[PDB]
Amino acid sequence: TLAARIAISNLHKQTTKQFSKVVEDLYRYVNAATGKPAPMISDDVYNIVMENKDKLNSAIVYDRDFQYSYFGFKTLERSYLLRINGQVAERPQHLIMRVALGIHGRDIEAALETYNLMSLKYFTHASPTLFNAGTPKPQMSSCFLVAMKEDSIEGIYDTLKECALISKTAGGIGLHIHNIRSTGSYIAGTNGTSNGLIPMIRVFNNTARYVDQGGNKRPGAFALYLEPWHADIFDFIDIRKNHGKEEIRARDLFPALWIPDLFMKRVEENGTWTLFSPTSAPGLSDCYGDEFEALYTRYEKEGRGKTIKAQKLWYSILEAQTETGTPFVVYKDACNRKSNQKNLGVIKSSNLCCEIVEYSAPDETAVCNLASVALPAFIETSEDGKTSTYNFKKLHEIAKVVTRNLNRVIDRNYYPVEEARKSNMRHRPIALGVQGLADTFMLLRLPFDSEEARLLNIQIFETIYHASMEASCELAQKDGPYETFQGSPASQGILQFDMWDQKPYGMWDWDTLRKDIMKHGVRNSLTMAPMPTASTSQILGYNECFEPVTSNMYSFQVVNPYLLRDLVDLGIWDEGMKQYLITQNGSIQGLPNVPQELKDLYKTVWEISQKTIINMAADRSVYIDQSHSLNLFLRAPTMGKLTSMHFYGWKKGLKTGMYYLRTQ
Amino acid sequence: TLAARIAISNLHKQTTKQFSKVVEDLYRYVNAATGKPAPMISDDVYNIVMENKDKLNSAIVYDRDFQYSYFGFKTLERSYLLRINGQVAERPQHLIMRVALGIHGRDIEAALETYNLMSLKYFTHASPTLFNAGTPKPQMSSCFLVAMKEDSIEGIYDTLKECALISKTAGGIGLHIHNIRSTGSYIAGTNGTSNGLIPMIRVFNNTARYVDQGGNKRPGAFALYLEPWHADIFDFIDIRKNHGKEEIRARDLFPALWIPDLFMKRVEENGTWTLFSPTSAPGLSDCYGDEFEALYTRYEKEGRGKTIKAQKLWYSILEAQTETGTPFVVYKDACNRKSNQKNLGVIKSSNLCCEIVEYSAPDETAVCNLASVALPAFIETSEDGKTSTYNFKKLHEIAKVVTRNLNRVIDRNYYPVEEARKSNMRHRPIALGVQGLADTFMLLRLPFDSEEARLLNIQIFETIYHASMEASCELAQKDGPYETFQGSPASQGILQFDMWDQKPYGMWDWDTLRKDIMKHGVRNSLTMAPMPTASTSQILGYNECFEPVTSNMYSFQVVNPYLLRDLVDLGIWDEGMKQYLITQNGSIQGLPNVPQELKDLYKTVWEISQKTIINMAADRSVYIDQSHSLNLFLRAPTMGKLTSMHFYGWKKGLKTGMYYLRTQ
Ligand SMILES: Nc1nc2c(ncn2[C@H]2C[C@H](O)[C@@H](COP(=O)(O)OP(=O)(O)OP(=O)(O)O)O2)c(=O)[nH]1
Ligand SMILES: Nc1nc2c(ncn2[C@H]2C[C@H](O)[C@@H](COP(=O)(O)OP(=O)(O)OP(=O)(O)O)O2)c(=O)[nH]1
Ligand SMILES: Nc1ncnc2c1ncn2[C@@H]1O[C@H](COP(=O)(O)OP(=O)(O)O)[C@@H](O)[C@H]1O
Ligand SMILES: Nc1ncnc2c1ncn2[C@@H]1O[C@H](COP(=O)(O)OP(=O)(O)O)[C@@H](O)[C@H]1O
Ligand SMILES: [Mg+2]
Ligand SMILES: [Mg+2]
Repeated sequence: TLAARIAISNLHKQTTKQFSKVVEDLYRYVNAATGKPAPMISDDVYNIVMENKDKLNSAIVYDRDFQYSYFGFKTLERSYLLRINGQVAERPQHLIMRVALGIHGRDIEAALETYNLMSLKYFTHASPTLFNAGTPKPQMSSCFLVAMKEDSIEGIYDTLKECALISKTAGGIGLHIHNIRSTGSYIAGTNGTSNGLIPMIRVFNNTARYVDQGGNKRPGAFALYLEPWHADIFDFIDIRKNHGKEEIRARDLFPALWIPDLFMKRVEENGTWTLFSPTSAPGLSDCYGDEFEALYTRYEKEGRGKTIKAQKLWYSILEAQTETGTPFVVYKDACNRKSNQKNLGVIKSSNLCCEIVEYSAPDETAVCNLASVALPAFIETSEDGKTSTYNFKKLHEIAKVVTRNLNRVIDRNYYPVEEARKSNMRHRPIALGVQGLADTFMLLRLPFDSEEARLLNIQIFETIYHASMEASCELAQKDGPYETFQGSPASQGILQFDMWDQKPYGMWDWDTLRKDIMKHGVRNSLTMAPMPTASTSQILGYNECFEPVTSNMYSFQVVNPYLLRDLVDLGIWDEGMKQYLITQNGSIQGLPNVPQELKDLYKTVWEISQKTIINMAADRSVYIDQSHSLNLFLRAPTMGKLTSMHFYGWKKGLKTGMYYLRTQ
Repeated sequence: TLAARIAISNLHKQTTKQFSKVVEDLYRYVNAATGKPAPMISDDVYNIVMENKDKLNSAIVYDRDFQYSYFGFKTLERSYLLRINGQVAERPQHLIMRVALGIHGRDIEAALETYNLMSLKYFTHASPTLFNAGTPKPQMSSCFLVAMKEDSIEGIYDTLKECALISKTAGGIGLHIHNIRSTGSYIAGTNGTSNGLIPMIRVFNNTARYVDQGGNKRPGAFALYLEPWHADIFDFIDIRKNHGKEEIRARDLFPALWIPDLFMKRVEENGTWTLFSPTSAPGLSDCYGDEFEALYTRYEKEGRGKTIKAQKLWYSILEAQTETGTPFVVYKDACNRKSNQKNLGVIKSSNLCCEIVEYSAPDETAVCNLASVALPAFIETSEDGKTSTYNFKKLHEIAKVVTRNLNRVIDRNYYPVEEARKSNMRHRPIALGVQGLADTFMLLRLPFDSEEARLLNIQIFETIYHASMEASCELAQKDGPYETFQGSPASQGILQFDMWDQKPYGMWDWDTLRKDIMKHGVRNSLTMAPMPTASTSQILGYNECFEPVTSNMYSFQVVNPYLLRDLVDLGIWDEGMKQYLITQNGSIQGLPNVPQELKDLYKTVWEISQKTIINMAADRSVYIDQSHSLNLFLRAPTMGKLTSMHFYGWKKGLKTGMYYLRTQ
């Protein structure tokens, strides 16, 4: 609370003020232990700063360093602000201006615009952008989707190298492994027999541990995608389990299910399910929908697999989720049917956090560059005091700024492997997200589950998607559409909500936009992918992404500042209320002297129906090009409860049915 | 004992007799589980057999299947004889003839010669030759020496792939890792910090576990070589330790020390030793001898490393050996100074079993193809009964046959990776070994430590080396010398014993041989590398390689048949003697009623001075081109005992100071 106007002030005392001078320092840096020149700013950005020192220097408002809260600034200090010899060299304002120049380069007016908006907290860029923008090999991308190159030792080891090379320069991996022959399958070259996915997973697991994002930075982070017909699927879903059989676990990796609809139909019908090695039943992962169902059903009748009860796999899935939070669940058919990248081929995975849905092949590794809008920044006390409104015009404007930022990032990015460069330059996807939906609903006096909250949510996502496609259409008018625009749904006038067979809310003129996209193209294949903001929401001091709060009281004790405000205002905030928060996980339901309106506004995620979560997720999904990282939260978790959650999500047409399952 | 004329007879009953028909069966084989045609004989050998059926068929003596003892035949049955559907398809005679044709091809007379000699047990070929000769991709090599390609994620992962590809098709790896920067070392590309050798070792460890020699055959087997100046050396030598700190161990790998003389001098002088990351002190592994000492000493004075007490490392080395049997010890300077491959560059490792000393680089992976001579087969009861002599003329003849076999193997071999093919075709090294030295000494009534045993040992190795270079000189007269002959010691008339500055024993005419080699060349850079024969001595029913017996009684109970013979002959073999063998680890020292001559002849390895072992090892070493796998055996192991063993070996000029240390 006070710690901000203390710990920040101490940083000011221990850091140089003048931006161009912190830049000189970073640039002229020499690694003392080896005597090697180790510039922390690229030649390009250094020269830009030198040729514009007065302007950039004078544009910076250091007062804005106090926009950051205690843990927010401590997050920046620990991992974001550049360091010289373990001592922090940058102030937050300097980080921001460095990022702004790293994205925009010689376009100083665009950089100044981005500096102001970010320092004023209208939006931020994902962690690797904050870390690396304007440094010598700026790897600003967060996401890589990697295709297992071939069912062969050569292809497995080439993929492993690729993952190592990507993991070296920060970034999470989603890796699909559907094509790897399962246990017991014949090996012709040596007349041997395969031990299947696990011993292969363990190699990748060790690589994730080894290659810690650049040398003592962060352990490698890989999600693995598998379709539930793969014969190794029972051991795959348990890769994170805590209990014995150590040689069969891979605890540093995350399992994710790439679920076809057929699996869900067989589960609800109480039918059979057939497990195949991909060698016995080829092509299953390279088709989807009815075409998949026809092929699967044929392979099944031809006796090419091993049949079991579907609900046997289901119960095992549900068990692993209860225990480990994993595996994730992403619906293959929804992803494929409702993707603007469908003209590229069949999409075979999502990513580490289940928000990216992009096409990947042995020669093309999908990449994404992310940023999130701070939704609370667009609340304005109305033209009379007392009432608060939402500035949708400003949000539209900011999302357009951010779209343009993320395009610049594509072009200014350093790619770890050639497969990433090829993919990104061809299709140019981007990922806009949000943070502080919860804060926004609170500030505006809208309970998460209210009809008003439901409407705001819809109109916020409509405007972000509309803004991003409008900006992307603008860029295509200047620079041409992305290489692979023609043949795409968008080229035919088919936008995300159309693929859900829905009319848009209509806060914006979609027909003019469609006419414009059909005529001129768009510069980006995809624009929307709301992400966890697990670090960046911490920096800006908002609740992560689009989830309700998990607790009105975290840990240093910190109480929901909107709730705190209310309590003192009602003359009820005392010691007796603080006690009923430290033990009560931070809940205010049932509490003696508390207005009903506060109980409705400050429900914990554990007190909101997951049916409401799914509904609002399905609502916003119609304006998400890609997917979003939907955690599900269950207090008293049972199979029938879990089951209804998955099936409700599935029948809503969600792409990401579940990220983590959070429990207790 | 009787089990042979039982279990073999049952095999006869369950297998087809006619060779060409077992061949047809193997060739026409279809993998039932996939319906894939899976021929177990190459087109080439199949056609050779078909065009020569009467001759090959009729050459085979199936009575010779009874040359194999109980565990000997069980070893063949379990892992060597080809199988159709888990049922054994080959008889031992068929395996032999297949091998003979796999090596010799269209030269039927050479194949028949090899069939007779092998079936009569004059020699055998290493396991992968027995497994793969005459199959479709015959990978007949046992040894690969792999260079870590570069101190970079790219080079580390390329090396890992290479090891995977080699491990796929059977064969042990020696991998040198001297060039990998140690813990804490700077990483420029990401401004990070290295975690050193261990987390990298763990990746290779997992690969060894994964890639089990062709799919459920044998776990991968890698030795890692490191020079003791590397800064990670304390954790490296403990990679096999049993106790806690699991993330720091690599239990499926074998550590080996590549020791420069300087280390040994500093240890005995009670001096200092400096640990370097190879980045701070480049080139140490790419020189040896005085040149190394000059460079090392300069880097040391320039303050480029971390100094400790040498005997601190020494005591740690000695500790790990006591506990784990490892690390192995191979002297870099001896290897390099006394190698015919010295014109190639500096040799940076030995191999899995410490017998191969061959040059390797990022583009050249050294390979070796091995065979062993059964030394007991050359004992002849002299021209009067009663006295036994040794047929050195026959040994010379057989070693010439074997030399020619191993050359053919070079040319007929399937290479797993291109680096192996390049190396082997350029330099063509080969490795002859021996088995049943112990049996030979017993049969002839020579105790292992006697002056007579000492002399036989010398003259046996002189004749094998002489024979092999004579045969290799012959091949160079037909086919030209190996590509890299010129510049080599041998090209200058310098043979192994010369590099020890010694005169040969002189049982053979070395001057005529030298004149011939200098004039015509030799076809092979190296010819001698006596190996463990850990499996193949089991097949032939002899004691492994050149070691004394470990026990006059193994496990089924089996007593030293030469000792048993003696006891019954002296009318002392009874129950009271069998009891003093089941408990006494199989020793006959001190025993009440046993002649002194038997006590001297049937000493266990645990009862022979390791000074005698080292002496006889140093004696034969003068006729070994490469090195040999010298296990050391210590009953009551202490630091001062271990220390004298290492230093005695070192001062003798041994290359392989120690393979395993065997203890208790
Ligand atoms: N555990 C284990 N798996 C192996 C081994 N060798 C190959 N595999 C696995 C990796 C792949 O999933 C699959 C096929 O491997 P490769 O394509 O490298 O085998 P190859 O071409 O010799 O035979 P193929 O025609 O593919 O059946 O088998 C091995 O030695 N051990
Ligand atoms: N633990 C860990 N080690 C790494 C990582 N990245 C590289 N290394 C190790 C592997 C090599 O021994 C050494 C150098 O690696 P690279 O050559 O791939 O690094 P780079 O070229 O970016 O920097 P450099 O010029 O070599 O210092 O550092 C990492 O992310 N984590
Ligand atoms: N530990 C991690 N290591 C590497 N990448 C990560 C990690 N956590 C998340 N990511 C990447 O960042 C993306 C968005 O995650 P998010 O939690 O919004 O990150 P941040 O807020 O730190 O930018 C994910 O899709 C994932 O690819
Ligand atoms: N478990 C193993 N896996 C792979 N290769 C091995 C293994 N054991 C030994 N080798 C290889 O065989 C060579 C000689 O070993 P040896 O014990 O004589 O084998 P064999 O008698 O089975 O032919 C060694 O130098 C090594 O490279
Ligand atoms: Mg293959
Ligand atoms: Mg490098």
